[PDB]
Amino acid sequence: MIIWPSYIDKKKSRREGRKVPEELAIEKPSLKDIEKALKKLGLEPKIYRDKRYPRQHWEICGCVEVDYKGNKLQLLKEICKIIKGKN
RNA sequence: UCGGCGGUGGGGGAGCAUCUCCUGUAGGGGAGAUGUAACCCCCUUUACCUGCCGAACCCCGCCAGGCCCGGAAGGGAGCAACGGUAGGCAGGACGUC
Ligand SMILES: [Mg+2]
Ligand SMILES: [Mg+2]
Repeated sequence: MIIWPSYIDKKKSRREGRKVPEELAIEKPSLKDIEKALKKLGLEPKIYRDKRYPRQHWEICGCVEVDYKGNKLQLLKEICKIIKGKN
């Protein structure tokens, strides 16, 4: 499964790729945070910094690949809650 | 003769904008709500047709090449060009003074 940072970017609107509602979204989210959250969830994330999201093909944002067999949107919601939840 | 003003409203269907959701282990596929002038229709019983300017900085659509995701197939955002709107100029049977 791929996770594009735009999915949870609070700066982006839905048309631009945000898949998460405003109150969970993270402003300019980091792959370092995305990866940390996924590991906390028992998964094996792998960062690819070279990749660009077609909706913003000029912006070298990278992405995270993790083998996941559950609901995608719901994992994104969980990732966000973990990130906004570091003590 | 001159001369002066004026350019309707309304319901739908798109598409788009933003938000929220469902879904697909990339790109993506869909729903709803609120907004909308741009496309289509219709509705009437007066508001039509002209060329030509016009969004230089994002007003909307659309988009060659390139760029992106992809082994490919396929998709995506999208600059130029191209089409339009708001709006200006000239005119032209039509409303009014
Ligand atoms: Mg092309
Ligand atoms: Mg390739």
